[PDB]
Amino acid sequence: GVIVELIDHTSAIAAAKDRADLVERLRAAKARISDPQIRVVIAGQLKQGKSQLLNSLLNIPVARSTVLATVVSYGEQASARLVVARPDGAEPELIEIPPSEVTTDLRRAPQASGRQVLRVEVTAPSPLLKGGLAFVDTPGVGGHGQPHLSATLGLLPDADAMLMISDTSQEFTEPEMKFIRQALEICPVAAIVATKTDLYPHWRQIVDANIAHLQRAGLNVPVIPASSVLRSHAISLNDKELNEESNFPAIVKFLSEHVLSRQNDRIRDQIVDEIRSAAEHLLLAVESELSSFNDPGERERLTAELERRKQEAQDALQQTALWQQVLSDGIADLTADVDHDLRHRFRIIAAHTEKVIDGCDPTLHWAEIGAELEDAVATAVGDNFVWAYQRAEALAAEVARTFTEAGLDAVQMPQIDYGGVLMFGMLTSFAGLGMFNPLMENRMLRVRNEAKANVRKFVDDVAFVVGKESRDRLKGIQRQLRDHYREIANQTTRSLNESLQAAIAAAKVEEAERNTRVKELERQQNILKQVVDHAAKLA
Repeated sequence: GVIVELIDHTSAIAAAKDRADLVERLRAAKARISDPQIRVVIAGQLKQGKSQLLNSLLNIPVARSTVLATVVSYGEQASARLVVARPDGAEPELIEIPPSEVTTDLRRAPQASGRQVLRVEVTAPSPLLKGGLAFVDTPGVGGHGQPHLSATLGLLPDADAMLMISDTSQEFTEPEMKFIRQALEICPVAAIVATKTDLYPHWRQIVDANIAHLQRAGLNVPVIPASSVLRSHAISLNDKELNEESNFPAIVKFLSEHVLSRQNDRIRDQIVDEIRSAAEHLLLAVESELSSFNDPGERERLTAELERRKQEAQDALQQTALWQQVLSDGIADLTADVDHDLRHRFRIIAAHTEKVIDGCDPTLHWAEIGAELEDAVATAVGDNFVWAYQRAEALAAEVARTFTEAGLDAVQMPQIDYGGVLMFGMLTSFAGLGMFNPLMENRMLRVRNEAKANVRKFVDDVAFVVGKESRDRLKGIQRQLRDHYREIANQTTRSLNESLQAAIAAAKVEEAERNTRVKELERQQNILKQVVDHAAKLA
């Protein structure tokens, strides 16, 4: 549309002036708006009907039972790739894979060569996904041998929305409620889908009750009833009649009005700012040369200024640069603080459990004791992760201000006279739910004491496991932010060095060909300004 033409124009200008850095930047911006990747996470516990919901939604059997996070996005032809982790927070690796593989256990897909597979990304030719919606199927959780529901939080920082699937067999359990509040801390745009309305006749009150609950508990989430079963019948008989009846259109409007529409506005704004910034980088050299022509007596101040801003832009690429110091020290600090937070939470949990143990015959309540512990530990991991996420955002925010405070992105004339692979995946704590089940005054003492001891290592082992991922995660964040600002510093360094020589080369021209040169600089200047002002307000 207008933006494409705008991008098109600007890019053309950047290429004739040999600004290869701006063209690629504009190439990335253009790529962002056609493949927006608007990720919507489909969450919820075991047996609630999530996968059937996704299949009924997209009309395609790509979804499945699943053991690995699966991202479904638009592609004319079916295709699939594995997102494979690299050590020490390095950028994950994409590995194409034949579609026949998605059906079974890529957790240890041979192509992965023993590395941890974070997720699978597959394509599907569903008219629903063309606009840029991408659905993240989550593995089975809440069951024996499965992750806790809070493990789903690891998918949300990179998500734009969440659909919380909760079936209508009974009202919300406490774990569902704690998870919803935690999820909203990271991903505010969310909705509850009350599934299986077709199977349970009293489904109605439960939705209202749950709805009550949220308001009473302060959780702002809309509830959308639905039946995947009716939808499936609907495809078959070509009956719209059933579709209003399935209430699936209600799911789409929320996806349209609260997810797709909200995010599209946000994508256009960042791309217009990208166009404006690129144009202004080009304008700097144009107006610097103009000043050198039209105002010869200020060449000293013009060049002295430009030289200063260039060095500062170059020093910003230094190990010692304040923004990089703040970043490096902040990540190191946050890493230690996050581990400290977790172990504080776990210690509180372990202490409670040990008291519980000394209060009964652990051998007569071991299943319930184990269950409470696994839930408490997994929830603490969730609370720790949310806290860590909030602190990382605050740190990232501080580094941006620090960068900005140095004028390392400023390209106005002096007045005189992440496109890489994301690292999001499931959280990890314990091997699985229901899997911690380890081996008169004397019997009781021996038994009670051993359980606790078993409990404290279990708690310690998880802290160990969680801490490594926390560490590599922060390293990944450090890498992404560093790459971002070194790129900007290089562009700014570049734009300032062109402006400097352009001002020098203009002072060597003679009277005969200055006026000819200026006129074309004003034509050029006017064009960028038209572009800048012209696209600045399509905000």
